[PDB]
Amino acid sequence: APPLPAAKVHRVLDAQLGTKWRDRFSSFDDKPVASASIGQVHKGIWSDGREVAVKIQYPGADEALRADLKTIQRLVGVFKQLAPIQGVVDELTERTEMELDYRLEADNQRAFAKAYRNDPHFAVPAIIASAPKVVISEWMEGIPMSVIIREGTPEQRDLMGTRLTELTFGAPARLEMMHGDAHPGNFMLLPDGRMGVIDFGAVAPLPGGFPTSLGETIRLARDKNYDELLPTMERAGFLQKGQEVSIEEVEDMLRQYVDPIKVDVFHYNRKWLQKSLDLPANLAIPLRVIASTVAICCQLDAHVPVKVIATELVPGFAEE
Repeated sequence: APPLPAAKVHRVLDAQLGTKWRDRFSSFDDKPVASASIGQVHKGIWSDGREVAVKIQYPGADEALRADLKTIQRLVGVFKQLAPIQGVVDELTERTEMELDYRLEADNQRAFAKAYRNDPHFAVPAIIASAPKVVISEWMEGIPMSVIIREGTPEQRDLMGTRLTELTFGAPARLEMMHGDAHPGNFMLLPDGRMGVIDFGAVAPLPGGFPTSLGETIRLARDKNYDELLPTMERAGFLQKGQEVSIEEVEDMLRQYVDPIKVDVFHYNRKWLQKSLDLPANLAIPLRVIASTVAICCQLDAHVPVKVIATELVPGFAEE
């Protein structure tokens, strides 16, 4: 059965937070608001009156999944033999092992919470208590990004896209991290106009922030300055030296990043959307997160001033 019994919930809270956990609450609702992913979320009222979310993991989930990962690795071994993409295996081992210890995502969320405290554009729920199998955070509600994808005014969609773009370009500058690969479930629209970010399970660390070579590359690509574009690309890791590349192939490569900054306000959309081999990680991560944000923006059909935000936040993009 999907919902875990109250006794087991109390057992988890006892094992993780102690037998006196109830003293930290003004109230605690023993029936789960959500209950799917090897565990469930409860709503409660903390001692100071703040509404709180309490994520609690199923007791047997840990070892079960730990065995299952080894299992899937082999089975695909057999598959590798049978028909020569296992990156999927790496990828979901990586995403799954995050859930074995909530403290990881909790720490990422802490980082973003301090970095974006009292920010006029972003809202991050504060981590109140953290344990391997239990994590308590501030309850935060607003219009989910999925809802805004399906319905809602163009103004709202443009706002969400703008917020996500600002998050993508601005995160590595504020703290040496990126929010990572996201889906619209991670975001919501608060009444005051801020974007709420409530999932940090795929946060990517990025020491030093964006390499200036990115902004340089996109800028020079827009300016058609090939003679200075190519060396900056070879320096960025975009290209290898001694590589026969056609100029189109370059354009083909960079249009995904250059087209939105050709104009003052670019209209992200699905239709436009339709159209790493020894890379350095400090280049590979930005491209992937940016791709994520672009996909979401196209889902939002958002009109985003990417040129201004880049110019302000992306190193090396501003005119020299």
